[PDB]
Amino acid sequence: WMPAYACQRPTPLTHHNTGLSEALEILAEAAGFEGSEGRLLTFCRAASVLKALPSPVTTLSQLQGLPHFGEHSSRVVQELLEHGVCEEVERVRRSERYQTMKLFTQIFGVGVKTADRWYREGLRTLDDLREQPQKLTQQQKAGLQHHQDLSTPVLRSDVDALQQVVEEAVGQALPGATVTLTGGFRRGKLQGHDVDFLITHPKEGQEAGLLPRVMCRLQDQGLILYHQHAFERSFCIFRLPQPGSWKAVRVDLVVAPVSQFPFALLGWTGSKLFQRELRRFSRKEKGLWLNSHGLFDPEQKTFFQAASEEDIFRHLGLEYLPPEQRNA
DNA sequence: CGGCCTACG
DNA sequence: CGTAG
DNA sequence: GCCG
Ligand SMILES: [Cl-]
Ligand SMILES: [Mg+2]
Ligand SMILES: [Mg+2]
Ligand code: NA
Repeated sequence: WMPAYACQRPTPLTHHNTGLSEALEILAEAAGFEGSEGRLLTFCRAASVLKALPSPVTTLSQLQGLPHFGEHSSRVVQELLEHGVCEEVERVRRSERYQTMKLFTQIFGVGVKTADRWYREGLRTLDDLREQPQKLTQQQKAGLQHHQDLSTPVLRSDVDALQQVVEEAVGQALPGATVTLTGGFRRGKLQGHDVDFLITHPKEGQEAGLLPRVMCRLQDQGLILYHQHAFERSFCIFRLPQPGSWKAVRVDLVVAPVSQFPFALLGWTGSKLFQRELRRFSRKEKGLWLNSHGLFDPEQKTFFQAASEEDIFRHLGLEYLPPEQRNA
């Protein structure tokens, strides 16, 4: 009834089990903060199963046979159905460890390992970190200075204005190059944490060397508040206009050759869980190795040419899912 | 039990 | 180590 | 934590 991998079923952005999925995702996040990637995956997969259901779970019976629901995830759901809250989830939510790890890992330039080290050192607040800038990389300093703006969501209206400025710089860098909106906005989100763009050119090879030329032009326009600088991915903080002022926004820029564009579009459109599940499916069920550059057959030692995302789904034996149904 | 996505900066 | 989805 |  429900297939085991998230890439085998449609997952819409909005659904019928929001509260249940959110609670399981708290436990997934907390498992990640402890370095338990396997538990994180299970709770994420269980949450995503609920997103894919056609109606609300109202009774524990309805979990029977669903993939990724065993004793622990079922107990979480049971407690939410019976009491409206799950004690384990609420204990996580209130915990100093969870709240601090969440706050620190939200900083651009800080991952779980850094956050955990700071936690063990006794640090708890952003102002704790600011008082010890000797412990911070340039990237982390930028992430801390811009943290407040970066915590506020970007609107789709903002996205279109940003895309036109990126297109202007891209067109000067390489006439004929194109800019495609990817990430969560391509999946239909009305808001987001950042904006992701994929850049290519219809003539194979012309995109070589492009990203430095684009970044130099955006920096000369005064739009770049932070970037790391041959390269093909740039993780930036941009200046976005606002009434009478502006705000900082995270923008990711990625270049791919047109031969790789379908794979890069698929990868950068996400969701994160969808892509991990798709790569897992490819390797474990089909014996093929997937990344954002291509799809490799390791027995014939050949790469699959794709001209579209549709081609990639076909080559994996999966029903096509439009981006709006990849919200695993 | 092993496995859990797979890259680039 | 960070980043990405 | 769950699947195979
Ligand atoms: Cl684990
Ligand atoms: Mg994004
Ligand atoms: Mg991004
Ligand atoms: Na971070």
